[PDB]
Amino acid sequence: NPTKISILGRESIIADFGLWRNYVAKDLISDCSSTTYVLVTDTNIGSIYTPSFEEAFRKRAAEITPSPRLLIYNRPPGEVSKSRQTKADIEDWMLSQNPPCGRDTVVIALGGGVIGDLTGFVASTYMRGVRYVQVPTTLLAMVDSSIGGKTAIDTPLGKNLIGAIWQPTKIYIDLEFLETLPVREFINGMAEVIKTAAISSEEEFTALEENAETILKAVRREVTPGEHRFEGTEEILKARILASARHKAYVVSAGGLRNLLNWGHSIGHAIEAILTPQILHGECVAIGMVKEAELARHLGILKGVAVSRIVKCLAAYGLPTSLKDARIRKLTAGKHCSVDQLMFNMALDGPKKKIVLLSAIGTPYETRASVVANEDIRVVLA
Amino acid sequence: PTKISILGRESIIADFGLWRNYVAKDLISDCSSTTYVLVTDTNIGSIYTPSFEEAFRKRAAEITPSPRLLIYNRPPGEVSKSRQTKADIEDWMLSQNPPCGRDTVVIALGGGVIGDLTGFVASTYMRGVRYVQVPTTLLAMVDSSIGGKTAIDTPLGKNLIGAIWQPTKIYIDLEFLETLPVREFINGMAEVIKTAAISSEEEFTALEENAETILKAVRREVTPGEHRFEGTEEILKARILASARHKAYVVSADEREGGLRNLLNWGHSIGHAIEAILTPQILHGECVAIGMVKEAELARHLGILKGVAVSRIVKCLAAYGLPTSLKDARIRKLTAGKHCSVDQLMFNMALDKKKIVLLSAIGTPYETRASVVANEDIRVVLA
Ligand SMILES: [Cl-]
Ligand SMILES: [Zn+2]
Ligand SMILES: [Zn+2]
Repeated sequence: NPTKISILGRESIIADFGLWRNYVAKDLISDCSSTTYVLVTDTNIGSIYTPSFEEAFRKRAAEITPSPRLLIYNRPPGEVSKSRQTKADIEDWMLSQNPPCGRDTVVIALGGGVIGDLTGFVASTYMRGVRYVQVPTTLLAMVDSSIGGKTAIDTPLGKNLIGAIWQPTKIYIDLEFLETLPVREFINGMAEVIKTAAISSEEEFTALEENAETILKAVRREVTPGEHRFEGTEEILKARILASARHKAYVVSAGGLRNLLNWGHSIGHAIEAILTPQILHGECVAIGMVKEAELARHLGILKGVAVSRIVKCLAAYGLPTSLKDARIRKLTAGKHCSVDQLMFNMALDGPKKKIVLLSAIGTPYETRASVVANEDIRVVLA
Repeated sequence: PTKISILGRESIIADFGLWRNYVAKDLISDCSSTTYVLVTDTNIGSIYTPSFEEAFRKRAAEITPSPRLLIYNRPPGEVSKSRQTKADIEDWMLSQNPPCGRDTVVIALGGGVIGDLTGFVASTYMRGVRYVQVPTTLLAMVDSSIGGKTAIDTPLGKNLIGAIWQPTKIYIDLEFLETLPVREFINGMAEVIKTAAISSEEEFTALEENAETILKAVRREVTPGEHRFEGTEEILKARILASARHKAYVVSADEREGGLRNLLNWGHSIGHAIEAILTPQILHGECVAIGMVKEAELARHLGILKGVAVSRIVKCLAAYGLPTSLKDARIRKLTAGKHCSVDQLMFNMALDKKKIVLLSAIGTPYETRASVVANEDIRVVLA
């Protein structure tokens, strides 16, 4: 039942409900032998999950002589802790324990994008490289963030500017984290999930359209204490989620496909650079996919009915589909993205623009990002 | 130009005058880019940077769009080898207009300090950018620049944060030696001799022979315009590239064969223990010289190495101006006495039984890996 997915050779992705409680601690010891296991997380995420883990650790760690140790570090929440100085606070922290954390260390990244990127990057340079595993707590991190080996930190001049490609030895996808993942954060992650489906399998996109109501009903429902948020749809949820992560993994193992993973992001990033941090990545990318789908329709590449499904499906999962979206409006206080600013932020990444184009749901136009004229792009921005 | 392959491809280019007539041009043709970032310390840069800027536009003007050259001069000393300096160089590259992209090609002009810092900056700049090695010191020509090891120092220790990032190119301009402070040269010869003594009794003999000559050149005062090493250019070239060539071969010998890479620590087991105590008054090569001597005595002590061999190690090291005992007057003075107790030494080593690289004969290692040796036996050579 512990669904395993491979990436770049061996299977590092292990997805199932309850891994954090009954499988992680044990697996680390048996597959990631070491004397030191360093866990990184933010105070909030750690005050909730770290406790049950410390216990699951000694349990399975005591059957060994000498017994390995567990050192824990709680960084402040927010994308604040994703900086040159926190990376340093951690490094110096590990280097200070007695005995100092050596090269056998195994770093645990318990958290979302912020925790994953920072933690992943720390291990990549700690004594020129040490093993580490990923335990994404957020949906977005589960299907996109954790997978790929991309790690980095942010600077006053921009996001993810300093970092390295360091693959995680393991990627534990505990779908039980979703049971308590703030609603908004869930809807947020579903943007990439839908993104993946729409660029690879019209049948998977269809299953998303079908399960939308159900999944979203569970996500929003008032869960009675002692009951599992996703009772009855465990398999549905599992399927729809792992399907996205599985595709991400397949692209990583393979610049054609990878480029297709930026569908909606061309315009999405332009939107996000303006609306962040009030509006989240997934939310922007949702609007981004919509616009980029309209462009394909504009070039006569994509058919309208397809554009409708993208929009309907995205909305069915609580995602916004236009900058006119009220929620957005209220959250940004009237922050307005102009066609000029949008076009400016897109070229911030020349005379043309490389936009991922779809000819049909689940079927890309080219096996790469297409080249589209600016004037044609300035038509789908408003 | 002579060329040595390291890890499949061949990135080591060694010859006299590369910095002036070959580097700038080669970068453009083999490392196509719009941005070329040069890193060095003020001193090294005030001397060689100038002639390069010129060599650059020259060969850069023949390409359109002609690539740019951004220069960064970090303060000398192993001081600039820190988290902070790495950050600055990064923000400085992120603050250029246009900012330095992923096509950037970083130039590391300097020695160990410049090489390690620069190499490590490129490894992480936007998750990785290309770079080249222009080792200014002998130590950095035959050992530092080759291997892909990059890092910085922290208040808790040396090279603790870093990454393995291979340089796209390694330009060995043997003309840098013409002006490399004497002490620094003798210093680098420690690794050169180290390499020979652990791989080719034949090569080790050449070092012994050219010893006087080479050392005579290094010390002679060169009349303006003349080449410090006139008449021995080929001799010098052979002896030096021979070491770098071996370093390259060890780097290339892939797989879990950390046996050969282990032999590259001959003299360093005890050498590092000495250095942790005498630095920064005494240099790495100097300590490793005493270290090889000690580690050679140990092999003799275990009956592994023959005396005549040990004597040669000592004679050869000395023939090249290197110290052979902590009693060596020059050491003694620079460290103002400062004693290295057999205790601190065994502690500094533990700080890393004990595994030492043992030789059974000059140019012939005992095991194809570092051997395991009892502490009491190691302490008897530190007495
Ligand atoms: Cl860093
Ligand atoms: Zn994304
Ligand atoms: Zn050395």
